[PDB]
Amino acid sequence: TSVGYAVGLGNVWRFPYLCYRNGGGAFMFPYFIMLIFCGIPLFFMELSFGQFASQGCLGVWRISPMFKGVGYGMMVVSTYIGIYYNVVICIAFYYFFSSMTHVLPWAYCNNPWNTHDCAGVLDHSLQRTSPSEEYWRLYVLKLSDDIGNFGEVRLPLLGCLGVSWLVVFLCLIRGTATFPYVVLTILFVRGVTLEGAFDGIMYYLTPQWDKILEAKVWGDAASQIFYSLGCAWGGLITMASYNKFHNNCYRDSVIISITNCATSVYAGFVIFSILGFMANHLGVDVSRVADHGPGLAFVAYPEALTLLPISPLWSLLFFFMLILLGLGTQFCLLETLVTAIVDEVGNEWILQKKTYVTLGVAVAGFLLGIPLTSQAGIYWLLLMDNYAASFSLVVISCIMCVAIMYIYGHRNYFQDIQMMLGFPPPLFFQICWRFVSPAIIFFILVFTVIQYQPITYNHYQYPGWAVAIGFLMALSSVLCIPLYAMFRLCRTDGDTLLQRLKNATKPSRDWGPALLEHRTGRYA
Repeated sequence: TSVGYAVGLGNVWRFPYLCYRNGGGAFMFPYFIMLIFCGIPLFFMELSFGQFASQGCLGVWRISPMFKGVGYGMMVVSTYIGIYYNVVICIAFYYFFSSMTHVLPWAYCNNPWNTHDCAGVLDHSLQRTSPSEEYWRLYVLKLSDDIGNFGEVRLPLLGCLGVSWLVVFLCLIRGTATFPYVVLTILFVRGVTLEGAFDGIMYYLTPQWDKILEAKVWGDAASQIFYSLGCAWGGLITMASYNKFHNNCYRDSVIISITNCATSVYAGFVIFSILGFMANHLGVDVSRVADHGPGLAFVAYPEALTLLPISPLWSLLFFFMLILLGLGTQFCLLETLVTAIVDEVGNEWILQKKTYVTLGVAVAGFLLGIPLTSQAGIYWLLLMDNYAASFSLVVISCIMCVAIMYIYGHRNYFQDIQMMLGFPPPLFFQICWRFVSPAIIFFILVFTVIQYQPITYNHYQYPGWAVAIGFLMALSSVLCIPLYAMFRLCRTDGDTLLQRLKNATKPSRDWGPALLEHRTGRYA
């Protein structure tokens, strides 16, 4: 049809380092399996569910009011996600402003912010370092040893974060595509004909059959397959309201998922190409050429731009594109939260004064993002990526999927699609929804708990209190489900622990098509 949009920050910065962190090519096959049997079939459901009634992340839960806690917990995940994008976005603002010189600062192994073991590509001891790494570590952030020393605050980064939180606010209060693909193609053309790039593509292929029997690989695969698509992420169910009741959500689900996966894999090729040259010209293997840190795009992409002629223009376009991409994501991600919180109160004094709540949500993010921009920035930003976005979105999505088709009913939802789409859901979709995906999610979740929780599960050797804080934050996103369930069970008429459950999970009196002339049969 046309461009499938997508191509967010979860396709240029997240996947390239997640794949390297999960051992490289051992992550691709589980990713394909989890996208085929827990991806697309977890997207058509959300599209149909939103197209049912024109609502957002909240309000749609009129099927089982006791389960409305899923919606409230869904925002909590978005809050922990829509706060650490700007820190990454702010770093992009520190590179756009830095690329204002005839020669790029991260392109010469002679600058004062280097060491004696620095290596070069243009024109001792052990563990040779590429000139790009000794810019992200010793000059941008000045990272300390660990969380043990908080350090001072990087003034340039703190200043750039203010603009990151300001431009979004100004653009929000006042009231495109095919560009990433051409830049990615230009970056792909270079760095592959260079000698040594062949080794960097093989490591992106030939998956290791020995390592596929683990838990971390599939755990990350489920998170990535749900994070990029938008399942329980916010900003996906809400826009389903702005869709015609007779729109082919099946075609959109088929096209968007494939396009997003193709873009992510293409970014994988682009990123892993430079790693081969790094390994070749440094003298180490591909698996240990870099570090398993949160920033790999800022370590691999800049060197590719250096090799290209007339590099400053390319850098200016690339980082400008990245900034616009991040702002485009954050715009919707924050606007949906503001709309939900405004509609939640349902009052008048907090209705016409929407500017104040917009300032309040924006000011809160600015203040709470201060400690991320400091001498211990990498570790704190990286802590909120393992125990904040992983193993919570998948759990919430699985619980929602079970609740829709095992309490409301499997015949009802299947019958409804006939009244929306001409042809019934395919027999593949019926089997995958009912048994396959919930069983896979349950098996992964139980296997990550029964086994594989030793000290070696700590891939990063975090201290006990820090991992305790991360575990506490992880629970908060998922622990909202039973609390609201009990809260609503209190209000229900207290007969016995059999009738209260039925009296609190039945559909409400306004569950049906959003508009009239569509409620004529069962939903009339």
